[PDB]
Amino acid sequence: TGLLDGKRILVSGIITDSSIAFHIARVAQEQGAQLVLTGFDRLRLIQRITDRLPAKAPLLELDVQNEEHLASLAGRVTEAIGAGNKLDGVVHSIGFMPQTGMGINPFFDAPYADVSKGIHISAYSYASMAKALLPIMNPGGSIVGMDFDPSRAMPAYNWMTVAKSALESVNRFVAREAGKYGVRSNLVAAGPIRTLAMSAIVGGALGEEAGAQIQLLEEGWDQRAPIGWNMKDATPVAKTVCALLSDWLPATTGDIIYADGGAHTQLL
Repeated sequence: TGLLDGKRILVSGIITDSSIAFHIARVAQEQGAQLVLTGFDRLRLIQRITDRLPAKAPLLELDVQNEEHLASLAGRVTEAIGAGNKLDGVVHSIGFMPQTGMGINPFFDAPYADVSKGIHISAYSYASMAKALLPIMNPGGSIVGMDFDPSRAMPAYNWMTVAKSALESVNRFVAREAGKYGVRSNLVAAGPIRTLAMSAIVGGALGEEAGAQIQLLEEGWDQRAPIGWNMKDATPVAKTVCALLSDWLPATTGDIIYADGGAHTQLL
């Protein structure tokens, strides 16, 4: 039976059925986890999407930029899972960068307000979610966030790369706080995944140069990866998250696990 059996896990970041978060939730549920889901803004759409998951699960609202949503999140979760119960797991699968700081726009022409909003949502929110939810987490529990390796610069990704560099630093401090509760904190640095958003870029929505750049990155990724890399398949990364959520990596924290086919270990 299941890898996450009898675990209570909060999963953020579902927006479509091609969301990495969607697959994380699916696999987790397939593995016996009992879930609490969170969503931003488009709650009617999200509710419809999440009905396509294997099992029923409460959907709660969370705009990570809303100080009231965060302050109330713990109480609202406890209500959904029942009093006298706590969370074993939390999944941060949230990211955003205005098109001004990421894509076709030059690196220098991103105005700070846009940059700041992206860091807020993509990095700081990892800390604020942890603050909100640690008091209602069990020992042995696990917090997991989604990363994209920012240790080297690349075209297009631009300020989102900077946000991921920030998020990695954030995760190391959150581990310090999380350790006090017997709770681990880690990032999964995933390889490129064809989300709906990504698929549109590949199809030319951000121009032919941008479409060409993403296509070079993907082809080179699969080449470099010793076991290959399938941009269309989010399942291997979801399993990696489930692994970190499980009891089978109990000594790992403040750390980054790479679900990228080994590509980052190879120059070419």
